[PDB]
Amino acid sequence: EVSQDLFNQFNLFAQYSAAAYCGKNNDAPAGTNITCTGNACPEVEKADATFLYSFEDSGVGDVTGFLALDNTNKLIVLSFRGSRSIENWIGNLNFDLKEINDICSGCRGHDGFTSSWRSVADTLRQKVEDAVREHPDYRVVFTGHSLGGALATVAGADLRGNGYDIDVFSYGAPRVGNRAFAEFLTVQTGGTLYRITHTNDIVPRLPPREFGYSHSSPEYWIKSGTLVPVTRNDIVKIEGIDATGGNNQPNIPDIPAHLWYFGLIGTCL
Repeated sequence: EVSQDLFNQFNLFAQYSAAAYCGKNNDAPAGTNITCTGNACPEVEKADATFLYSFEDSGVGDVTGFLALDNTNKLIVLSFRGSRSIENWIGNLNFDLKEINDICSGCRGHDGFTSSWRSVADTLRQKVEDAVREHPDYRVVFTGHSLGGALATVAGADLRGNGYDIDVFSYGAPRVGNRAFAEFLTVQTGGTLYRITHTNDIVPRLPPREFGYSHSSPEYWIKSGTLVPVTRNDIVKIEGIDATGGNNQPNIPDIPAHLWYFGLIGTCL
């Protein structure tokens, strides 16, 4: 119930996200070819994708990932890694709803993710912006899996409106704030958020609704299973803030489900 091109972007940004976990990708010098062990990102490799800036342990609660240049596809890709360190895992646990009026009046977000981002904003924005300047025809995309998708979503909400569009693609990403931010995230202009979920994966269900959190709309729910290659028919676009017809359901949740977004993700060494 999605087109072939959309599907193909979903898989491309999923492989970009997967590539934020391979250790070598977080301390590579600028200009080098992004590569991944275990066939974690063939399209990424296929595109001739170089690093603009590779980073490890940035700001607060460990910001890890990279900023890449993709000439084949005309992209300036900023990718955040999900949870891997003690700090990362612990940053998840700072779940109080902080006010973030600077992004949107009345909206509130996870204290640890609102924080990490804030910790690295200025530098990463700078760098996003010098590439933007140098290649004005390239499409800016922010992405990430798990915590890395929450980093992506917040940074997108923050940096839009600075003169170029920012698309965001998050995979199995946690809820990031309250109903007012979820609302902001659904209608914001200057980029589209594509929030992809996998079957009953547990992570997009946390923190729970009992905690005051909500999800932006819409949701791209992949329904095929763990280790089963996905197809364009496998994805259904579920409409509505806090819909219950996708991953936000009252059933038993699943962990492995998180590691399979079109291919293995979160497993790169």
